[PDB]
Amino acid sequence: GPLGSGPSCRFCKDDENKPCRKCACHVCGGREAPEKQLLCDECDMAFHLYCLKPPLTSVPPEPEWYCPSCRTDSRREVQSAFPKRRVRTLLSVLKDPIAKMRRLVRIEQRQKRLEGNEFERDSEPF
Ligand SMILES: [Zn+2]
Ligand SMILES: [Zn+2]
Ligand SMILES: [Zn+2]
Repeated sequence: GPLGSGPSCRFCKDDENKPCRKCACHVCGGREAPEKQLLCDECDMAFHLYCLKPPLTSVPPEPEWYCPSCRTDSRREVQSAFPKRRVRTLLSVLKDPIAKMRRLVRIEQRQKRLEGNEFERDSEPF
């Protein structure tokens, strides 16, 4: 059967007016509540509080959060005992048109340049 076409994003290229796994929820590939999704700290990808995890329905109080694969893949060894900040969320990013476009262009370029690195990987783009 035929494939979809339209104005294309640069990490999923499906449609800029539609939700994706990297534009919206990485776990359902959609958007419904843009005020109940978490962001990784390595990928900055969205994750519904009710798609990403079965137990809790609310965002943690801690200083950093990465996707459940990244958090299992030894990126940090332990939970934090000091509240330096709270984790990143769409209720913060998606609730601002600049934080939206910054996470969608600025972050997408951060990872997409690393996927085809022109120099050593410690290039400090952020
Ligand atoms: Zn996309
Ligand atoms: Zn979802
Ligand atoms: Zn991640």
